[PDB]
Amino acid sequence: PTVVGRIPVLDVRPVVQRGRRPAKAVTGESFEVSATVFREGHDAVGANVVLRDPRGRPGPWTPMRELAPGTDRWGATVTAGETGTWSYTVEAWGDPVTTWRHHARIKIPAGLDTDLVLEEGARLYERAAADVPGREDRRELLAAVDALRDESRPAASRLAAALTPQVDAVLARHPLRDLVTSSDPLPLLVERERALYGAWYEFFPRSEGTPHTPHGTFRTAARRLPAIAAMGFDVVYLPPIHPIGTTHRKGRNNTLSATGDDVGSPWAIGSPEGGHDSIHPALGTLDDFDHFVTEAGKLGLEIALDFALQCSPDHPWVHKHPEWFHHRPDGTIAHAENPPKKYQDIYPIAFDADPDGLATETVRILRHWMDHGVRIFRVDNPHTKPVAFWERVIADINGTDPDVIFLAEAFTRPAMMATLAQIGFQQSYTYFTWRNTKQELTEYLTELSGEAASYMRPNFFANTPDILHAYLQHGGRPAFEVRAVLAATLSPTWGIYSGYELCENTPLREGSEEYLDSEKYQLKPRDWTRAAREGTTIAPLVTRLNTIRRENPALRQLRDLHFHPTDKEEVIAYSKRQGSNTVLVVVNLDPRHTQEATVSLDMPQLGLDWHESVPVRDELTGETYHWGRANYVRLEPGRTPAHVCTVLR
Amino acid sequence: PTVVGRIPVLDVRPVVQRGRRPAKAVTGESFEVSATVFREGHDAVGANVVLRDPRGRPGPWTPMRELAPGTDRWGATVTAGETGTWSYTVEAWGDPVTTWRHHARIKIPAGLDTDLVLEEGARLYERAAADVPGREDRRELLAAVDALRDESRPAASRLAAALTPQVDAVLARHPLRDLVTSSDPLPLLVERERALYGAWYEFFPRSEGTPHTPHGTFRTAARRLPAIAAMGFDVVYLPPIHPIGTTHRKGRNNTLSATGDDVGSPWAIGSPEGGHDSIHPALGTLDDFDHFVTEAGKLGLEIALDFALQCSPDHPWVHKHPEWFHHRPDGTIAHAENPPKKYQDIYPIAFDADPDGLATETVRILRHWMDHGVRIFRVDNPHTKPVAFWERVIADINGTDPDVIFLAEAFTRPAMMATLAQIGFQQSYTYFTWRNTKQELTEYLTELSGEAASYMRPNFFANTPDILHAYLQHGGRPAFEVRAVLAATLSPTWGIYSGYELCENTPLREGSEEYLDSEKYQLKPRDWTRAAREGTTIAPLVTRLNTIRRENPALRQLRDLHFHPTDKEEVIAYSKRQGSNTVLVVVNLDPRHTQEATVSLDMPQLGLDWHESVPVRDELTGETYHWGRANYVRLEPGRTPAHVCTVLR
Ligand SMILES: OCC1=C[C@H](NC2CCCCC2)[C@H](O)[C@@H](O)[C@@H]1O[C@H]1O[C@H](CO)[C@@H](O)[C@H](O)[C@H]1O
Ligand SMILES: OCC1=C[C@H](NC2CCCCC2)[C@H](O)[C@@H](O)[C@@H]1O[C@H]1O[C@H](CO)[C@@H](O)[C@H](O)[C@H]1O
Repeated sequence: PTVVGRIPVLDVRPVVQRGRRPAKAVTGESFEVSATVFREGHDAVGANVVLRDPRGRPGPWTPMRELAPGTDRWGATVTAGETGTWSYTVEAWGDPVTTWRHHARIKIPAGLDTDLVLEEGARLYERAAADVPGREDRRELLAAVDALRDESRPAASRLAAALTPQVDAVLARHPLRDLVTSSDPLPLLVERERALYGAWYEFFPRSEGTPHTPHGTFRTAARRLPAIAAMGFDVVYLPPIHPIGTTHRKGRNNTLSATGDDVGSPWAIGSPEGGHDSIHPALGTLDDFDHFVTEAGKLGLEIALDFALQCSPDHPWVHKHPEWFHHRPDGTIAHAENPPKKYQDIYPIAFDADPDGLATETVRILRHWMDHGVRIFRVDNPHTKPVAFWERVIADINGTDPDVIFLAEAFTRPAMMATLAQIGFQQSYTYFTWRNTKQELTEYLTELSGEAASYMRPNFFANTPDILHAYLQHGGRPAFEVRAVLAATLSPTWGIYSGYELCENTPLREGSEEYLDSEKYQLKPRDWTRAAREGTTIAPLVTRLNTIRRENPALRQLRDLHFHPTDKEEVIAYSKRQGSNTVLVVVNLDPRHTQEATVSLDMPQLGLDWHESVPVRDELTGETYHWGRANYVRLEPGRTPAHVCTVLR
Repeated sequence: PTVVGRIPVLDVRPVVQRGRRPAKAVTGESFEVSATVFREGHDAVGANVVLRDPRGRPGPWTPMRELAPGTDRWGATVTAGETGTWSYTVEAWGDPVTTWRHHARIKIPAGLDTDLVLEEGARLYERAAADVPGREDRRELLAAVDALRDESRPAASRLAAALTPQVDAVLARHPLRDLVTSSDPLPLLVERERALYGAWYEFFPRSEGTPHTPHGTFRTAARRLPAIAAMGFDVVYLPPIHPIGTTHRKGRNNTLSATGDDVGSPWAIGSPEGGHDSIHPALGTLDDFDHFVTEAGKLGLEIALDFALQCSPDHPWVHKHPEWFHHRPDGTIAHAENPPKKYQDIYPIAFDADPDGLATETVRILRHWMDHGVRIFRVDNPHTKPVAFWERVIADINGTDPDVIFLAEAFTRPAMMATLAQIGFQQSYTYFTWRNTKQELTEYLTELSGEAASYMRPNFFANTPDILHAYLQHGGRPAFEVRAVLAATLSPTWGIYSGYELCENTPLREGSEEYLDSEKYQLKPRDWTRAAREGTTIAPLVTRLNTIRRENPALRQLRDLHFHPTDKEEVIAYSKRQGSNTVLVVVNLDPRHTQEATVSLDMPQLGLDWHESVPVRDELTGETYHWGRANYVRLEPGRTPAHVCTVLR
């Protein structure tokens, strides 16, 4: 009972944890299944991929190719349909027609065994014909058999008849496969399209108030949705919406002690008004939330709620479930840290005393918001909770509600970010904000779209309430334009935190990535109407970007991405492809200086011969350009951060 | 039911084919088990490796360490004992005592929480004490517990009582390990030391004959073993010893037609005189072979036989089992090709008609030679036979006879060479002869001793009857010296084909790696006594080298090897280590010109601080040197090919 089969087929990829977790995909996504495939001896091998939908039904005949000469690594692109748990195997086989055609091309002109090789071809094409099921397809192959056997023509002319394209036609359709060896099935989990594709917008409802009631409510915040929908966003992510604690409530600018009307951080969940299942009374009631969810739905927006498995000291849990916390010998509970950060206003959950209780409550809490229309959750700081916990929770929820998307806010070491993705988290935050040079971007994106894409889906938020990167601080408005072009086109999921559009870039101090007067500790009213009137918002750019994404399926996927070399360190270029769609992007990473460069396009990667012209259209400007293997660009920051181009038919 | 445990343990290496084949080791070999290990939060993890012998008995406590900061990858070295099938797991755990000690060294001198931090520690040393089952070991920790709680003692003095190395002992002896998580078991296959370590010598018995009987016999050939054993070799590899066919026998110098007395290629196995189970009658009988095998053993030599699963057209199988061959439509059998080489004198075995019959006969044949003292098989050209065939045959033979070593002569693409190693082959031939620059050699060895060492064991033959590399052709005798030093110290198994020591370097043509007047097609008599008197043999160095290998256990293992930088491209340097033994080698790869260089030793890789003296002894010359972080060397070809140095304490 051997491990290797008749024709070796080994290390079928994508693979997640040696096959005990599923590789990931979404409806309509293309990705490449691969395998090492070879045989003993010198004869030709073939391989093909077999996708099985959740019912056992196999997909189209999908043959593979050697991906680089002499490597014995084979690949083919396959595509997922209906959501569910799929499986895939690679089949390898002896390819006798390629083997024979290769030998007949040398032996027949050399006059070697011409009578034997031609009868070899007759007998074999007859065998190829026994499985071809069309009357015409059969009779075509069987005529070549007779032409191979016709002794009254020269051998060179008898062989020629087995290589006409009409024979390759019937043979590409129904190949003759010897010694068919299968790999063991590997699991694939296909999820709804939002799991991979979508633009996210984060805002605080409480900041969208009125002059006479400055603390916003769901009813006042619902009026902010049309602006957000108009920018072309699909998901609206809310910070925690529940009662905020008062004990150790932080004041403005992350000061330890609040004052009389300081609002405190929404992540300080819990007070005697309720916990994670309740609405913060200054926002309104549970019906105000439904109104919000409904108004959001009407505009085409999906609500994502923040799940922060933590408490403020006034959460009812603190006394209702003391065992969900770790108490020091004097009974105090150390405030949470994500060092060097200090979170004095909140308690971390301890998990080893009553793990069943936390699991049951977490899914109850989540099923509560699920009942009110929340189908997406931004999971706050998951890496400070056990990995097997999220694995169990995501399984429970998805077993009944497979459409529920979880997003992991895990800024941490590479191991944990990877593991959290592989145990269930549909999407992941990334290092995107700390990748700002051409080389950082190229490296990270080469990895995220490389092997990582079989378990991670990246969500490129260009800012968060916790991350005002120095690139944006020092670059001003042209910085905000470049990072949006970058995020919206390098990832099929990107996002911004409200105020990005207004280029809010004042840090708490220098060397800090915190916002001065951070929205986390204060209402942050914003004059959206003034900013729009005065053109001091890049909301026009954000909108056209999400428009380009919605008209171009190359931008709705992640794995098909290639960087093109340019002769300036500040100018990056790359293209993505989906079928006939080819988007091509050139960004100037200099926020401060005009750059000109030669972008030397890797023409075959766009599907073109080395010398062809390319009709492209700069979808930001609408202008059309004719490009070739080398193209002169000039990008003036402020005027034009980048060309975002589709190729034209 | 989750995939990930409480404290994650992930991607445990070494692994072969996702765990479906065993990792390899030999009795007494050391190698590193590694794992990705981490936890949620900021407290410390510990991990240890649990190796199990074939009765299940667990090995010593083997704790692991993070291999680089922030990588969450941990490792520990394990050592194999008795032959058999072992297994190994990694356990990870919360390390609460390490976390507390960290907090206690910071908080206690600052005077922060001293009474709480000291009580946290007492309660926890109390917990380590519930697991120590000895009244004294308990009271040891409990005295630290009582001193940690002694409020009549200075805080710095209570803390000291929990950090005495007298307490560090009883804790490294009985660690407090929380939430212990295990990986699933991985299999380890431990083989006798000769599978990894040993020197091979290949020669043709028929070449060692009398002037009246030029075709040698086992009885005359047995007389050549004293020279071989005295040269320090362990294994004697004989080409096929069976009847040679006459149909299409090749003549001298690989000519297609023989003459009246041309001896033919020994690989043309088979005639009505017998096949693979019979002895070529010009060699003597099966009793002469017994005499030869017995006489070889008395000298400390093991016999390795060539197994070539193929036939001359006169083999009895050609008519007894036509189904073991591939027939053209007229019933003839195409002669074997390994293009562009043509082997007109032999037919390849075909495997798809009677695979059980071929298997049964193959293990029948091998058990015959096993019965006559042959416990090693050099499998000729295995990559022209199905991979699963070798898997099932090697499993079968080793199932009854686990000591039988198979060596695979597969010069081919890396996929096949890897798989044959992973399916059973104890040793592999390598690319060694085609790696002659400093960069080629370093790249190859970094690969062979890196991850490849978990499944392949290299046999560094510096020449074969089929490979006289141009390096040896053009370099002459100093080239032959360099490659022997290189082979004998880079791999724990190396070998030479007889005539190497006489520096036979005359090729078939320019551009060939074939031997002129190949022993494969003609008796090749050699005046061994004359060559030694005339000093035209490098047998002294071969003998010196094999002695150095036998006194220096660093040269009897593969995985611990480190390259040291030198400022001349032609001078390579490296060291290997096994326990206290450190061998350090500096070779001049220039065969024609004296090279001088500064060898800049990577002192930590030798186990020294950058300022230490290193007393070495050049095992080739007996000279003694005092070396340091940087060393000037001068190597003259002919006089000194290399320093091979042992360190002195
Ligand atoms: O939930 C805790 C936390 C961390 C998350 N992720 C960070 C961590 C590391 C890298 C940057 C992102 C969340 O997104 C972030 O909103 C949150 O912090 C905010 O809420 C806390 C509770 O009231 C305050 O104590 C704190 O001062 C304030 O900043
Ligand atoms: O057995 C097959 C073969 C090849 C092996 N592998 C080579 C391949 C090329 C690269 C270097 C190694 C082995 O060395 C070698 O035992 C063998 O050759 C010999 O066997 C044939 C049968 O009699 C003769 O026709 C031929 O003339 C003679 O030379």
